[PDB]
Amino acid sequence: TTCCPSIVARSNFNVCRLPGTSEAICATYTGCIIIPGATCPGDYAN
Repeated sequence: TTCCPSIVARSNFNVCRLPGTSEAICATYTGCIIIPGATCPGDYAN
């Protein structure tokens, strides 16, 4: 599951994913994170 720190970061993550880029590369590029669970924390609410 991906969790993003702001709405900007989420929007940038979604563009990064359009060509098929790995989630892990899009995470370091945007500041979003990948967790094994389904419950994003409050500081990664977007």
